[PDB]
Amino acid sequence: SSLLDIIYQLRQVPRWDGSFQFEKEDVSQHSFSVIAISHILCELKETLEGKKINKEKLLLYALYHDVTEVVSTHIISPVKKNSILKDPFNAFREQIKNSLFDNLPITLSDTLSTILNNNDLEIQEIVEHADHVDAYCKSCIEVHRGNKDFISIQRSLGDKLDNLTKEYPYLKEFQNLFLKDFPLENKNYRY
Amino acid sequence: SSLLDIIYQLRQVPRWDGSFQFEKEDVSQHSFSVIAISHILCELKETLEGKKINKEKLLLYALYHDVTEVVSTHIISPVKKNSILKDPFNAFREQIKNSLFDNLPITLSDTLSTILNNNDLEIQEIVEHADHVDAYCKSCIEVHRGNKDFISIQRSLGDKLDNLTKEYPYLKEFQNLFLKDFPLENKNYRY
Ligand SMILES: Nc1ncnc2c1ncn2[C@@H]1O[C@H](COP(=O)(O)OP(=O)(O)OP(=O)(O)O)[C@H]1CO
Ligand SMILES: Nc1ncnc2c1ncn2[C@@H]1O[C@H](COP(=O)(O)OP(=O)(O)OP(=O)(O)O)[C@H]1CO
Ligand SMILES: [Mg+2]
Ligand SMILES: [Mg+2]
Ligand SMILES: [Mg+2]
Ligand SMILES: [Mg+2]
Repeated sequence: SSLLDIIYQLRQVPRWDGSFQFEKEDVSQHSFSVIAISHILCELKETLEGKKINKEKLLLYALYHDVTEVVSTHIISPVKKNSILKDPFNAFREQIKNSLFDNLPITLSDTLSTILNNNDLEIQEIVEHADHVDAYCKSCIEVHRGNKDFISIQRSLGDKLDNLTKEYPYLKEFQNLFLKDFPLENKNYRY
Repeated sequence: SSLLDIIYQLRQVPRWDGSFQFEKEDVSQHSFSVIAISHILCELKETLEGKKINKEKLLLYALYHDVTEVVSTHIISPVKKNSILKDPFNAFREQIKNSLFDNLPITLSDTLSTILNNNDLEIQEIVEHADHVDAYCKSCIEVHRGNKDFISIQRSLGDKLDNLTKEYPYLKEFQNLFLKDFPLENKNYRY
């Protein structure tokens, strides 16, 4: 199986092509953050909307949500969501899923097929939101480092996030708990 | 809460201090790999030992398993496991857990307390094994890059892993599926 190789190969997939970064980010760092944010959003959504989400399925979907970028590389959103490339890329992404599981055990084959051909719409929603939050957090850190080139990126991501908070209350709560003072200038927890 | 800041601050905690690396590794990259390896080991253990593990608790424990290193930094194993520092570091690690959850919601407070003061011995075993596997994988990649300084590291980690495979059959199966050809020189899955 290529599965373990792929997990480490995600470190070789850079994000934010075409933008200057004080700290270069790869897909593995991004996916770690998306898993943790997905967990936090899920806890808030459960308490606010009176439900229980299957956290196993959620975390595993977050874990592998960008795994197809080992083949496609990471295409930034202004290119991926262009009306010319929008549907073609989604078709490309779908061909990648149908080609990765090889020489695996059946429980591994099935679990990975379940994850990669997921049809749980709410888990897909939570991870999509966690993905936007993480992008916003990255832009916050770069601006904090002094990167003027991310100011406009922070503004459009922030504008989109503000719109989402009006329609998804668990996102507004996340914003209130974490995103109004981020990153922390004084990391008092170290001492 | 410092929780979201801490998740991104783990990128500033380097591993393998005192060894030359062709690719510098941080705790967030390492934890992403440990989560995925924990999942794979858990699937194999379930099939081989006839059980079902709580994957929510497992994945969340893997996710935060080194979170206290935002305070302690990453102390390499030959120093941490020295008979002088062994018990003191464990006591230090325990003081760190009792100081991190602040201004959180109760469901977040409790979930994080559950995770950080875990007493599920088998989940702790799986993640400890995934942690050794990941260290072995890193040494394999460095040696593959041509790093002669990791040859001796690869050998002691490999020797320890071989011993573990004699006592934990799910580890031997993982070794047979993934660790006998790692990393892949020819990444055919990209094409
Ligand atoms: N303003 C921007 N300028 C340049 N690149 C951007 C910008 N915003 C995002 N990116 C890059 O695209 C990556 C992901 O961003 P995001 O998640 O917000 O966009 P999508 O959800 O539409 O794309 P996705 O489905 O692939 O996640 C991000 C870093 O490379
Ligand atoms: N031979 C080595 N030489 C130098 N550093 C090493 C070596 N082996 C491991 N390290 C570094 O220690 C980190 C973790 O290694 P490992 O997980 O195998 O050791 P422990 O399980 O005993 O330590 P832990 O409880 O903190 O995980 C690793 C990279 O920094
Ligand atoms: Mg996105
Ligand atoms: Mg993503
Ligand atoms: Mg270890
Ligand atoms: Mg670890």
